[PDB]
Amino acid sequence: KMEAKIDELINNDPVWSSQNESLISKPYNHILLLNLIVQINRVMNLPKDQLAIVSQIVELLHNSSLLIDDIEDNAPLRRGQTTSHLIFGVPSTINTANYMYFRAMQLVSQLTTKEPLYHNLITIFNEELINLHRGQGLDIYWRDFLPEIIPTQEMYLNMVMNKTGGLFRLTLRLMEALSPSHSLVPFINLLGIIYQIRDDYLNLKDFQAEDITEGKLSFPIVHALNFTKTKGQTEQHNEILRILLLRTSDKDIKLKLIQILEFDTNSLAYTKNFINQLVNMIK
Amino acid sequence: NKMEAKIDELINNDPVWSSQNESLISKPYNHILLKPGKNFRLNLIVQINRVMNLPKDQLAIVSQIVELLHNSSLLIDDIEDNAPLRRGQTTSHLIFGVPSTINTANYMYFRAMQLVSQLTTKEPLYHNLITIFNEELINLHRGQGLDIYWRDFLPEIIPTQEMYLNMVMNKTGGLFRLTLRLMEALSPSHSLVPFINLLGIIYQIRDDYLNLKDFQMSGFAEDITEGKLSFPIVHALNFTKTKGQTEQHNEILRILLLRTSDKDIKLKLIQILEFDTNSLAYTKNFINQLVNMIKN
Ligand SMILES: O=P(O)(O)C(O)(Cn1ccnc1)P(=O)(O)O
Ligand SMILES: O=P(O)(O)C(O)(Cn1ccnc1)P(=O)(O)O
Ligand SMILES: [Mg+2]
Ligand SMILES: [Mg+2]
Ligand SMILES: [Mg+2]
Ligand SMILES: [Mg+2]
Repeated sequence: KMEAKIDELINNDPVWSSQNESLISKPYNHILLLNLIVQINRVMNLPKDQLAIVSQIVELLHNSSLLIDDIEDNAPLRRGQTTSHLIFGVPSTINTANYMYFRAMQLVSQLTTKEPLYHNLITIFNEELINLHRGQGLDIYWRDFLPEIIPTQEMYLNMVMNKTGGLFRLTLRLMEALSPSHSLVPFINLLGIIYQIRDDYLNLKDFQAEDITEGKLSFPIVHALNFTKTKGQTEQHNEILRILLLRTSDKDIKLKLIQILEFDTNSLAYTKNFINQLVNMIK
Repeated sequence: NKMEAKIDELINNDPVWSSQNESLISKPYNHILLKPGKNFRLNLIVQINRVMNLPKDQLAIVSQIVELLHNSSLLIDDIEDNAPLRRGQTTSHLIFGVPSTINTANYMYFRAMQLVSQLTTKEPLYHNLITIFNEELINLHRGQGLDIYWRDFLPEIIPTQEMYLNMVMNKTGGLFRLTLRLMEALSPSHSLVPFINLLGIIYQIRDDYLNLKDFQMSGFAEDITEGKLSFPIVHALNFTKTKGQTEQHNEILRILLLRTSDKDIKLKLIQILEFDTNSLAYTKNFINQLVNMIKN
């Protein structure tokens, strides 16, 4: 009888239920608690149904990438709410995030069955996910190996072209390949750089600032470090490095670094200016 | 304008990635490569090839893909299981940190995916190979998802033997089937899926079993420390509940939830499976029976 039961088991597809699906989706639904795509669809005109799938794909990749990003950055909050890994644990959250990457991958074959186009859609998805990981890997490396390597502005920019530019290009490239109708890739790349630098800027600017606790080589920090190095302001250079290495939650210490950035290096205004220029390129 | 020029060149080009960059983020992965065991996984592919007859060329790429997926899944598994050691060596995440290890492992899943397109230039076939790849990685994550949920939310769910077996069909069967199905799909030459599923089940129950048996004889019985609903444990929990051994049932749950490294506590739990629930003999026997299904 044992053999009978085993025989039936190995000759069938693996058993997966609706209820199993729900257990596994808990970390993902918790982060659940588009107009950019619509707007762009005015140039691409994908039929509405197709656009729904592309959109579903983008939401999966995007949400899964944040679930893992929060474990990677040891983030306690996301949009004011407790992060999924603190509620469901790191194990379930990694696994669920990764599962949705592959679920997102499956939705791609439902965008088209035309064999030439399908290969292209998979190559786009694969290439940009590879880029998201390269950029994320460099961002993480710099932070965790600090002070081994202090990136320059140019190195930061290439990291961003991958870490943030990847999913922006993934959405845009899929729509341009599926479009019935110049590439807007350069534009979406620029959008990605502005979005990231503004993310870094705002994180400090609104502190009145988790990036400090995280110890990330943000755009303002990269400017401050290279400015102090260039001016041979040894003590200020080292004090910035010392605070980031503290992985501190102390607001008084966070404010202290913000002041080095405000008063010694003027990195905030410098970053403010940089963003305004990127934005002007478009205007 | 010099800035706008530089910005213009940046956004009108592919992103810049260097081999130095590539090396720097491959650290967690390169570390697990030192662990031995490759030859055997290769032997499996070779033996299977005697039936499939893939040219050596293609078989080589099938193997690179399987190795990348296997090592990447073990990097993540050790983070998930809080494992200190893998093949007598310190785990990548304890050395390079969880963030780099997760990112690197996931990066390697996408590099493996990329290799699939080196298996053929024919669009129909390519589409089936990518679907197999996609389906079985979805299966790997479904299985891991349950093993991990049962363990971390214990005692919310006490799996039965049947549930354990369905989770293993996904958790381990997934990569066994991935390898075989890519090969069957590539073969110029009945499906071996049922066989490879049995192989995976024997593989997993034996891994669960040896983990306790080696410690009871000499191993670390790290599955007790991890809290894993192993095959022996699932049997003991269901046996105790059925036989009315309330205290034993509860003590088994309590020891799993301590996440303990104390050797005597681990040995007390193993001797409970030995003498009180007889879960060890039951497992040895269950294994032997599955092995006879093949030998006979
Ligand atoms: O600062 P990060 O790069 O981690 C972030 O922008 C996420 N992210 C990840 C990749 N690109 C951006 P978030 O501030 O949302 O935590
Ligand atoms: O016990 P696990 O399932 O975690 C294991 O077998 C790995 N694994 C992961 C998925 N299937 C098997 P290992 O004992 O090598 O840690
Ligand atoms: Mg973050
Ligand atoms: Mg991050
Ligand atoms: Mg493990
Ligand atoms: Mg495991």
